[PDB]
Amino acid sequence: KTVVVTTILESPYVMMKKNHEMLKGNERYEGYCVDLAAEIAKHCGF
Repeated sequence: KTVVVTTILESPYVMMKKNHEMLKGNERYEGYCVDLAAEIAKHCGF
């Protein structure tokens, strides 16, 4: 089950990347929580 991570658009936690229109998936977003997500997912394995 590719986990569903919900988050809110609030700088600088989760923001729309510069060229977000030319990107898709998780690459569209950037911020504190965006990085925190990858870290949590790495230690929890998912």
